[PDB]
Amino acid sequence: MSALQPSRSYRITGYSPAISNGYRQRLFSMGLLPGAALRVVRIAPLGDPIQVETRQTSLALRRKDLALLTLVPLD
Repeated sequence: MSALQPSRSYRITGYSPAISNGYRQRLFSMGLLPGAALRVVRIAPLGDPIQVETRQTSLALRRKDLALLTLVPLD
């Protein structure tokens, strides 16, 4: 698969102010840094995962992990 019905792409402008307890290091370990971007695949209406595309591979995470990041959409 090469993404799945991309509606919008959201960039990671940085980390949230709620980031605590060295979570930046966890995020860095996971490959979450400012400057990157996620192309929407879909989120489940139940609550959340986050299926996205990065370049050649899909990525998924949770709302709580997302809460450590601040995203900025293309538009």
